[PDB]
Amino acid sequence: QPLDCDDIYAQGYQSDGVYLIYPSGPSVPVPVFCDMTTEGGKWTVFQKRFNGSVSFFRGWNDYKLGFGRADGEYWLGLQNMHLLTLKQKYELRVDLEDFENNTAYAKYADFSISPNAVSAEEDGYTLFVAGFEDGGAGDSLSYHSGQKFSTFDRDQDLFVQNCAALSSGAFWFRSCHFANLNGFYLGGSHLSYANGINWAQWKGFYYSLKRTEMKIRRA
Amino acid sequence: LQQPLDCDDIYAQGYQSDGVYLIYPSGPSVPVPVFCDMTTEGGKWTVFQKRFNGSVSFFRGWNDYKLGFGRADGEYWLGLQNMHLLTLKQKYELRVDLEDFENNTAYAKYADFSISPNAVSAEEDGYTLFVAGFEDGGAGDSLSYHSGQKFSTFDRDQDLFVQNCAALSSGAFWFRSCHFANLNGFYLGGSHLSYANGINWAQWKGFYYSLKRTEMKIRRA
Amino acid sequence: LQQPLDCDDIYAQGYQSDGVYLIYPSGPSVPVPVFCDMTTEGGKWTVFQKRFNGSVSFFRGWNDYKLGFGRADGEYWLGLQNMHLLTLKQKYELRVDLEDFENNTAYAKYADFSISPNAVSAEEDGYTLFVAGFEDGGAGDSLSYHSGQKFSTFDRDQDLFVQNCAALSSGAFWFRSCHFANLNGFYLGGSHLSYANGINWAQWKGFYYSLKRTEMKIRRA
Amino acid sequence: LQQPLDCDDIYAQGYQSDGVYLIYPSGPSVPVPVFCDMTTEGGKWTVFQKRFNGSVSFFRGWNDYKLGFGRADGEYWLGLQNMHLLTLKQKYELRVDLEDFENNTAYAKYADFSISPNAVSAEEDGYTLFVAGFEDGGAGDSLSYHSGQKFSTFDRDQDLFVQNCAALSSGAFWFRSCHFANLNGFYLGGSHLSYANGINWAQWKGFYYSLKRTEMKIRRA
Amino acid sequence: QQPLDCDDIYAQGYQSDGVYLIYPSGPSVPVPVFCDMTTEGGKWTVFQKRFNGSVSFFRGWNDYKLGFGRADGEYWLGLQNMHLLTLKQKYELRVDLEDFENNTAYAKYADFSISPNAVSAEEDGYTLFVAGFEDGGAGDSLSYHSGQKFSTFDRDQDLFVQNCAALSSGAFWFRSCHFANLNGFYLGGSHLSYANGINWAQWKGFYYSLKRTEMKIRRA
Amino acid sequence: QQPLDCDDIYAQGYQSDGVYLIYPSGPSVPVPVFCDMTTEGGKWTVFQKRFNGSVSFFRGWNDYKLGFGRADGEYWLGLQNMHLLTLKQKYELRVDLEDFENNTAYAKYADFSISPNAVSAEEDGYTLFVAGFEDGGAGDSLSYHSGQKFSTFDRDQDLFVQNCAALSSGAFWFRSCHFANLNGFYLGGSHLSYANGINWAQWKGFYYSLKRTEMKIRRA
Amino acid sequence: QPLDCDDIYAQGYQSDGVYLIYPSGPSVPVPVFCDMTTEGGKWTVFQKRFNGSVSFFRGWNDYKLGFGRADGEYWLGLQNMHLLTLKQKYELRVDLEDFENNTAYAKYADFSISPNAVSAEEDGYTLFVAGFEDGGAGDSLSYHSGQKFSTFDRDQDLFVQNCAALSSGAFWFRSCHFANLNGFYLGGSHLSYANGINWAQWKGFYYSLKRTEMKIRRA
Amino acid sequence: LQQPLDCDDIYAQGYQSDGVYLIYPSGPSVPVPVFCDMTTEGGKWTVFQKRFNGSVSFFRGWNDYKLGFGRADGEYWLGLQNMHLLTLKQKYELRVDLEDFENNTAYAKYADFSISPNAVSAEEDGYTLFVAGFEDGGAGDSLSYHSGQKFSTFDRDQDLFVQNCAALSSGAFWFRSCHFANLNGFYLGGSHLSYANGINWAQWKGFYYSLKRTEMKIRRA
Ligand SMILES: [Ca+2]
Ligand SMILES: [Ca+2]
Ligand SMILES: [Ca+2]
Ligand SMILES: [Ca+2]
Ligand SMILES: [Ca+2]
Ligand SMILES: [Ca+2]
Ligand SMILES: [Ca+2]
Ligand SMILES: [Ca+2]
Repeated sequence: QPLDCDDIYAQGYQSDGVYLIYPSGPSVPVPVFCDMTTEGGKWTVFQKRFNGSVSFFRGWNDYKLGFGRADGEYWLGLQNMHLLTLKQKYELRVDLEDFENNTAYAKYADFSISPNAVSAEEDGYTLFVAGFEDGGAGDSLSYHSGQKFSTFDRDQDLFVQNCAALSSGAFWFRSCHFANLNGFYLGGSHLSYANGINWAQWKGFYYSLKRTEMKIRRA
Repeated sequence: LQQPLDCDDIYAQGYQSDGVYLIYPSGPSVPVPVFCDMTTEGGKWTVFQKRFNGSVSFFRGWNDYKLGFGRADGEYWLGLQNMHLLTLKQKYELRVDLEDFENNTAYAKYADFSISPNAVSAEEDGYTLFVAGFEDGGAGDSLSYHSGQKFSTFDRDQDLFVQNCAALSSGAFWFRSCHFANLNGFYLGGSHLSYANGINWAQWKGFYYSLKRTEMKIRRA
Repeated sequence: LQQPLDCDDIYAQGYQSDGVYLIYPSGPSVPVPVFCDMTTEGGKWTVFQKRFNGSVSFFRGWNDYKLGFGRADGEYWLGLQNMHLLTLKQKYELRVDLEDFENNTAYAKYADFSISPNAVSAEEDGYTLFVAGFEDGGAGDSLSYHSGQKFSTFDRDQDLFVQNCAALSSGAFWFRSCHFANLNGFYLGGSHLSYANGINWAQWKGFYYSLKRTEMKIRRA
Repeated sequence: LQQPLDCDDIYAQGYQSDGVYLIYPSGPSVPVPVFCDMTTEGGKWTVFQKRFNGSVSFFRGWNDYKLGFGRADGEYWLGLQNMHLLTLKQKYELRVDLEDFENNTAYAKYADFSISPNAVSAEEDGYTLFVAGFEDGGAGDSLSYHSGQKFSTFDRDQDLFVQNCAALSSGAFWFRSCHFANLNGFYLGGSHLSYANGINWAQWKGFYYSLKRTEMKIRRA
Repeated sequence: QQPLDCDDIYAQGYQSDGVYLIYPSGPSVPVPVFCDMTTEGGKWTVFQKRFNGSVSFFRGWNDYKLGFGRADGEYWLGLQNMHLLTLKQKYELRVDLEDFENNTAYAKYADFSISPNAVSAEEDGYTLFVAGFEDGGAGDSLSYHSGQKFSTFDRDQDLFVQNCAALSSGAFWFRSCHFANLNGFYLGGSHLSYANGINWAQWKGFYYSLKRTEMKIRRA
Repeated sequence: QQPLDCDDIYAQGYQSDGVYLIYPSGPSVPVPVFCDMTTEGGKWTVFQKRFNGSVSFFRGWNDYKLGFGRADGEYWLGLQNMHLLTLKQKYELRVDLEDFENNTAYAKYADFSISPNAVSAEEDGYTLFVAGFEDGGAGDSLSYHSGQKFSTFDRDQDLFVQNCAALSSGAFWFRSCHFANLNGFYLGGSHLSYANGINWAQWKGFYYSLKRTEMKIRRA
Repeated sequence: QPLDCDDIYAQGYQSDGVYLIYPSGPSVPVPVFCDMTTEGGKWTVFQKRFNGSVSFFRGWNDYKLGFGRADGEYWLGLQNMHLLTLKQKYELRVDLEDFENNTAYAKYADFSISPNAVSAEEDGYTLFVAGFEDGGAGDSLSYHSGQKFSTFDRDQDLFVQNCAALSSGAFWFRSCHFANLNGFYLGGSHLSYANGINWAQWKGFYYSLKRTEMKIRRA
Repeated sequence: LQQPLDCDDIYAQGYQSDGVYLIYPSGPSVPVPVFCDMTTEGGKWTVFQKRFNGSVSFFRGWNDYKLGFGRADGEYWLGLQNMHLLTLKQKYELRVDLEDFENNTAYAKYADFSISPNAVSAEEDGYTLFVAGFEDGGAGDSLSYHSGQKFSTFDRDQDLFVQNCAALSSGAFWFRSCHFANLNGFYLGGSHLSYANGINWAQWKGFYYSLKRTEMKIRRA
């Protein structure tokens, strides 16, 4: 059984598409989309957005189990992500695109959800990212490292207010985000503050991207 | 030793200044505070919905919308159960008052208004919304599209849509295929390029405009 | 002042037109609307069961039958809990009124009627049905067979039968080995080739005929 | 030490007699028994639905229909979760075989069949039914009307109708405004005067005819 | 005007012992009970009756909170109801027992309360309190139980490593284990198993299951 | 490599009867059981043991599903586990009994299964199936029970208007009522009560409670 | 029915002790101890401590429904408190005593739990206190006004950490308390910081009182 | 392939630096990280308990203590279920390591250690603690008093005391009448005037002294 998608590369499949991996165990699979093309491939994608159809302003439960279609926009589920990061060391890549036909990305050498936590729930699925290699976009996620995942159901952020509610999304919020890749799909520039799909360092807080996907690969 | 269950009684009690007041919709055991608009169109308005600051988030669950949530001073939602108790024992009239970011006001009135009327159990009937004859104010008629629909949240999908229209609209309402009025949407503060997710009154400012103030008022028959 | 808990109270309040009314069986906290037959045999009837249109499906679960379900206007079931509160604090008389598809009317009266009488908890006792002295109307005596039997649903099989008599009969009732009266059966609208699964009153039109209209009425002593 | 997860594997194992067999859709830890129709049209059919006696009641809850219920020997339902595990990891073909009380047989085939395909969580997506190209057998095409609809029960109403079409129909199905096929309805054994609540295939025997036998079969692509 | 206990019913003007409605919660909902208006001046509210052995008292923590049975025959009034009475008035206890040899016995306790002066009965586990004991035919078993939370196979509150409620086939305010198991299995006479029947230790020991049993309550 | 039953343990190379770990669900979680590697060639998995009388078997439906007790002494393996074994292999039944007069007896049944060919054991109530019976000392009581769901005072599945599980002081696949109640109350010898102890009707009748009892399972 | 204890004064009872009042309604009472002696009496007590036996490091549910014995130490319950303050205007008095045979107190004219809130739960049962009349002790509660009630179950405080956990108690915490009348009963001076029954303005953060009770009376 | 279920296996795998490691007590499906003391007395210690900073609160519920809670790096509790999985399949030795605020160290060793040994279900048996032969280190023998006692929390009281000793002690432990060792008490940081509520080892520093560091280690037989 392949638990990640780098295993699937070894299985003998290299066309990027929907695939079944067994992160828990052989009992139940979960379908994911894999980017076998970008930078040698072997990417497991836990986050996809482009159409704007699927709303990512969901509750803590949907974000734990995952939600959406492996074909189009989806969120793999925080629990699944924890099972992968728990048993193997992983690398992060996020790939972004605006409405001006420009692409950008940012890479982080290490990436883990609640690393070395006896229970991910108790630890709030903390996000950890280490060494950052710069692509097109800047470094927004390093600001978020060490923060529990927050939703309008469960406020874990360091802000007196509910930053997840104010930002129209879910993320590992601090005082408030520099990256809200689950914000509301406002499709271009917006006059509201830091509530759309925003990567602060690339296009600021008042610009909502067109496409967004966060990729994961073995060490 | 006599209790006012609605706010039109408070008018009869002898109080006409609009403000916070205690009314007993359940019974003399426990009251619930509300804000009353004793000024607009003769007064006697019981308000079950207020929004203006945008601070309070209305993307809440089915339980919060059943029991009610917020501050009677500022933004709040009275609670679906309370609303059902009032409309169950008296016939009521609806008025909604709206305001945009261009210093313009509008409204719409509905002669009859009830939540799940003559329903032996509101839960089983899903707290259906009923509105009848519509008298035009500044805004158009959006709510008549919603009459007969159960109240839906991201917890409980009652809408007629394959998707969860409450989830797509970032709010709670008596949804059909999807709303013409989402007065519990996200407070996006002005125009927005996203589709039908803010505090939107379709017939007045369309689906791509988020209002500034919003309040839904109720008075005896 | 005291609240009217039954509909004979409402007669004393000064209302004699049969229609939807609010009575407070639990307490002043929450009412439940019911339809009252102020016309039949002097009136003052509280109706805990209505069927005629066939629209509402009565093949529901134990929870819907405990809390009640339907519209006080048309077809509905008041809910066993409410029924227990009435019979617990007052002595009541039963009348069931029936009509077939041949423009014929019939009825049956039972002097005493109670749900789980002298039971410290109605749930534990399964809301046992008790009916006493029977005065003959158009129909025969089918309910006397059912007295002493817990209320059974496809959720909760309480009947004395090895099978699920509630499931085989497409309804809910105080079943024994199996019913002679299934006034919550499936609305099969006339004659049917299936056995004892429609709205059936055995002694009047047998097990292979489903009535058109049905309502079970309750009045003070 | 090698496990057959579907029943086309069992054909490859070296077994071709139609009967009860163990397959491992989840994994080698726990199997789930199913009946396989290795005779019809080349065989290799995995059956997730059987009805004929009418004894087993299919008016069950969302939980019973998620985990599955019944006997692989006689009437049963394999379970929505299991069905989702198979369709998730392989592409499958659908065949439903029907029989009336007049000694007639019919069927309908669909090239593609999947429950909530490519869904990261079946619960969130409501276990939608998808069927593609339809090859006609004896019966017409009722299921294409149902494609894209979440599975609904009287516990969980997902249909596009204001009412609870699962409750009105006395069964569970991927309901829309309401079904053209209710293969989990009440086994009324022949014709019925009530509307669209029995085991009905609309295009073959209409809404007022309840089949005698029913079974839904699945094979690899 | 509503009678909340059965000594009120004496004042209402009813003295024939039978099933009656009292309002311990409030005028909203009554709960029926059987009252023994005959024994020792009357005014007894009965929260426990057993005689046929038909009703099984091996029930869960929830049934014992809300109560179960028929006020006519065997029943249990319910721990919540009992706490409502003992919370608002001071009460006296009497238990009346009978064996299979046509003998009667009893025991009286001056004070009786369930979790007295407790802001929430659930949190305190509905502790039993009994004070000064006046001897009748039977001995004093309940004084051993005073201060103990009510235990069932659902909720083990006893002081024993094992589940004394499970071993005793009943429910009671168990300590290390009972001297009185008035909710045990109705084994109807002698039994070779240990301390699992309707047993009053001080009257007929641990290997004797009574025939009839009822626990009565009256105002102070 | 993991042994799911105890005939696997026989092949592992262990033949001394005692507590062993087997993995009926899967390699994730084991459950310990006692194996009778002595009787009739051995390889017996024991899902039921009684002798001391200490452990009470008048338990709820949840305890009987998940199992309860110590694999050393008296215990019940748990119906869920029992269902996983019978689901994936065909099994043979043997029950071994002993009274208080130093006499032994037994009964064997060729086929034995819990909820066979059931897509979910819960829905089917964990029905008992037993086929061909080879006579030992005791008679055939279980054939009366074949096809009956498992019943407890929590869940009455029996064919009786009353609650046969409650009247019998135990849990079993009851019909109108049992001829074998091997989970009854440990009444330790003769008893004047009717059919509420550990009783095998065909060997020592309804008024005699055995001393030792254990129900064994082996591969086909 | 008397819903408060000033009604009980009118009922005709003036000896301070355990009494039943009906704050919800005639359906269910809740016992309280009333101080009919202090400053004319008519005090309803929602808080008592002296023996130290009852532990006040409890959960949010125990503090909503209440816990303890009306005889000795107890907590009336936040919900009950809300029913009183919702329908009548009330005055606050807290009475304190150290281990040196000294007494002190502080009075606040207005006192309310979640005033004008359609649901107390949603508002977290905010504490409001207005004009303060000085007794022996200083003014610690004015710092707490406007803060939701917090427990180790539910962190509502404005502090990044869980101030309820650090203080060994439950209170309407801000950055952290000046008054922790539900702290751990450390019985005198303690070297730990602000975790005992502490009234900051009277005996500082390193002194745990001996007796404590918070009293309420009609307007 | 080849998975280490304990940390003595990790010694054989070839890792001897004390730190966080993955071991598979359930199975190869899901690991759980633990910290191992490969240094003390030859190493191979699996640590199910660590405390030193005082930051993590151990006044948690029965569910958190069943599933485990904390960070394997710093303070944590491995979880009662995992502990039962280890002790169920192998025989283990116990060592507890203690340190005060006076730069002194102590410990106590127990030859046998088990959670609910030979229990068909840990829940039913309440996860009883068993410890046998005791070898004296710096500290005395407090745990022998606790052997045979179920694990108790303020959620679930299993102790032999009329009160809730877990609640009075501000921690969780296998309580009897009350503890001689409360290694999950509140981190009061030194001496305290309250009775038996801090991280206390009675026989070493009594009931009025709260330790600075605490960790309970486990090794194969
Ligand atoms: Ca926050
Ligand atoms: Ca929908
Ligand atoms: Ca039955
Ligand atoms: Ca619907
Ligand atoms: Ca115990
Ligand atoms: Ca039965
Ligand atoms: Ca905080
Ligand atoms: Ca205790």
